Amino acid sequence: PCPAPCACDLDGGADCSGKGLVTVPDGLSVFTHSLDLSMNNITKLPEGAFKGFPYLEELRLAGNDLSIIHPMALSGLKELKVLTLQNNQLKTVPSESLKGLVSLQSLRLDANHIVTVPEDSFEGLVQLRHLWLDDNSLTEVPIRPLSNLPSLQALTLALNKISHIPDYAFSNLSSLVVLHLHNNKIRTLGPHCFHGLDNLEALDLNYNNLIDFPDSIRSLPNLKELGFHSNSITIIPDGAFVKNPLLRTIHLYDNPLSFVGNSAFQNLSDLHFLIIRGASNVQWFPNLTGTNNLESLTLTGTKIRSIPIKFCQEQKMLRTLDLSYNEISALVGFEGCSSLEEVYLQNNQIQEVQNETFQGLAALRMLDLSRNRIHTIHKEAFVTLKALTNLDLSFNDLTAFPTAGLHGLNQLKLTGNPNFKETL
Amino acid sequence: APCPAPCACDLDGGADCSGKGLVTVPDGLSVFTHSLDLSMNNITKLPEGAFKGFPYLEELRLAGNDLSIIHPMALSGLKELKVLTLQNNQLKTVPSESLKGLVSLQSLRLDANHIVTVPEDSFEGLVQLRHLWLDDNSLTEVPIRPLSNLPSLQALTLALNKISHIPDYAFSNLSSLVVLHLHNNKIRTLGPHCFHGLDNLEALDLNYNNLIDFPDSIRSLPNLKELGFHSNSITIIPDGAFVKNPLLRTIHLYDNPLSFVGNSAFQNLSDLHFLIIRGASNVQWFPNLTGTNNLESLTLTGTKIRSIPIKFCQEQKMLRTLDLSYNEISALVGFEGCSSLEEVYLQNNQIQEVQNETFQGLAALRMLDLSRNRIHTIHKEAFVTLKALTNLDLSFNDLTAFPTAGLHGLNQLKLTGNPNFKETL
Ligand SMILES: *[C@@H]1O[C@H](CO)[C@@H](O)[C@H](O)[C@H]1NC(C)=O
Ligand SMILES: *[C@@H]1O[C@H](CO)[C@@H](O)[C@H](O)[C@H]1NC(C)=O
Repeated sequence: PCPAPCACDLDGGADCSGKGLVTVPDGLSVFTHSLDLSMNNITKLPEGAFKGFPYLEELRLAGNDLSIIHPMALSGLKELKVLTLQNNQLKTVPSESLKGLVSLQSLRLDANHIVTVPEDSFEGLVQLRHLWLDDNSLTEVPIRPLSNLPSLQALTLALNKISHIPDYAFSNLSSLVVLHLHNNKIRTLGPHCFHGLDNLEALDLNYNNLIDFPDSIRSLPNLKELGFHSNSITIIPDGAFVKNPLLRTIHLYDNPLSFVGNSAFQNLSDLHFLIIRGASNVQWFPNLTGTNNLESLTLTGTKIRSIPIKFCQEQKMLRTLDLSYNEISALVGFEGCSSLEEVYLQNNQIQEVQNETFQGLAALRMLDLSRNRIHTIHKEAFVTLKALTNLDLSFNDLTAFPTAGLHGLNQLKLTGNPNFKETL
Repeated sequence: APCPAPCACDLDGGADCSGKGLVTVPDGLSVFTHSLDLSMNNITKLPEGAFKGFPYLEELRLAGNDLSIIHPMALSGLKELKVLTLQNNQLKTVPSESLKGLVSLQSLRLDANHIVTVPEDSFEGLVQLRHLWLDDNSLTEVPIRPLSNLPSLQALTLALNKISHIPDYAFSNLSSLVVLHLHNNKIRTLGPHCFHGLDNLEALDLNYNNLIDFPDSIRSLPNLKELGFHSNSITIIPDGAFVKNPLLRTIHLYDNPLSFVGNSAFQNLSDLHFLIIRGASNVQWFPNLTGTNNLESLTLTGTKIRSIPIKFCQEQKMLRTLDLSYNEISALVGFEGCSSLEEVYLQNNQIQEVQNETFQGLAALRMLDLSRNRIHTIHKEAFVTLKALTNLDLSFNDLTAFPTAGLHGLNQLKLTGNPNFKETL
């Protein structure tokens, strides 16, 4: 049942993987469930080389030298649910060969040289779920080929050369939950580029060339997760997220944000993770109601001097807080947000700290106060903080080191303080 | 496609009718249904040919109904059906007549039911059958004759039943069987030839049984890879125990009242990577591991063993985790030879000191537990050389002072319960 080079398993899978083979091995069982041809030298495929396998559900050609594929090279697989073509030499989408894989739920064309997509690509695949186009030479989003995929739940166009996303490019994919555009060249988004996708919960625009805020996302009522980081965006309007009330996670960092509406982050009750970094010119804080449910907050690279009392009355969910690398000169009491396990205050201008500031925080393992100006610390401040394995006081102006308990902590960094008494 | 009201139908012909409290098969279900999930409904019984109008039905899930008995003609339609799950029902007996003609069936779940009896014609034609779940039932014997009807079976669970005796040649006709689960039975006796015929068997589970003797029957198992006999009554592991199973990789013996282990018992296994022995109260000596050099995890606990053989770390270069806790060990031979060690558990022994060279050289070693010993002295520089050490447990020993060298980068260093004089001051 199993020809020499391959190996055949319990469930009817046959691994010809990594055999240095130029052609489909002959002698394989016709009851083969799965076939793995990955990592071989197969340069080309002949007519119907898979026709003798009627039951074959999964076909892995990943990582071969395959350049072109005869239109009929797969005919006999109407039961095929998954086809992995990744890491091969394809300069184009094998449109004709994909005619009549009518059962196909997974198509990986990612990591090829693909420049062009023939207009009729993916015409019959009505069952397709996952389409991987990424890591290719794609110059534009293939509107026609994607109009044939009403079942698609997930798509990656990432790591291509795309510069612009036309209006209604995704218009026919209503089942789509996940759209990945990251690491393209995109400079321009049509106002209607995202129209039609009312099920999309996840959008990746990261590592692109964007400049305006992408208000196209107003077409996305189901949006949960949004990345726009590493772009050129200069402005986050108030009204930015108004039409996306379900957002849990926003990644905005690595943009030259010169401006952020104070209220841009208002009224997001599902928002658990908010990351803002390296916004150089942005001078100030968020309004942040009705967002009380925030889990992790990162705000760094700015001018803010301080934080409101309401902050820890209203956020009872907050676990990690990264305020580092700001201009902050002062600190409110943190007792309120009881869920705090991590607080990073380092590289600010803060001068002093009191007792109750860190009072009643049970779960806090990590506190980084390092690289500040702090000239003194009250003796009873850290008495209350357990779980604490890491306290970084290093690189301040302080002349005397507090306790306790600093006893039993795994790390206490006191380095770089001008401690006059110890020098003696 | 015509999906009826309780159901949710997909694009491939699946129909999920589960959890809607149905007492009979829904009408209006497509004739092209490939998969039908009827699980978690209230169906008590089902009539003849209920599935007759599903010519293409591949999978049928009846699990989690009240199902009591079934009309011998209820499954008549289905020659395409490859998977059938009846588990979690009231079946008092294996429905042998209902299963006649299911010629495509690869998976049969009769598990989690009340079955007392398996008729002799049971599974008569299922020559495509792969997985058979008879576990969690009332069976008092292994169904020899039904099982002879299953030349293709790769996996069998008789587990969680009342079987007390396995006669010779019981499994004799399953020559495709790779996996045999007998765990949680009452088995006190195994006929010498009870495993004859299973030459493809890679895994045997005898755990949680009544065995007084080592199971010499495994001599029928040339391809055995994994063997559990844990939680039995075996007091002794004989010489040549595994001499017919040279391919063994994993053996689990723990929770047996072992007083003695043969000198050649664990010898000559070149494929053995995992050996677990725990709670052998009267074993006084480290087993002889001559010829077994490829050990990866070794666990030897609960014994009177007072020392470790000098040859040990000379021979095991693959050893990664070593659990020696809960013995009588009073002195440590050098672990230096065991170069792959990432984890060492010595807690709850008699140990007194650790010297400079005990642990010297183990560059991969993250976890060291020396707690609950007698240790009064640790050479300074003893944990020098351990670049990977993240966990050091020195607690509940006699140390008056502690070494600091090599000890700063640790995520966890536990000193509790030692008598440190300087720090009481
Ligand atoms: C271990 O077994 C070998 C081979 O039987 C033998 O040479 C050696 O003495 C044994 N070690 C003991 C009995 O401690
Ligand atoms: C202990 O062993 C280390 C590593 O081999 C060595 O550098 C050190 O000098 C030894 N110390 C003593 C006192 O033998």
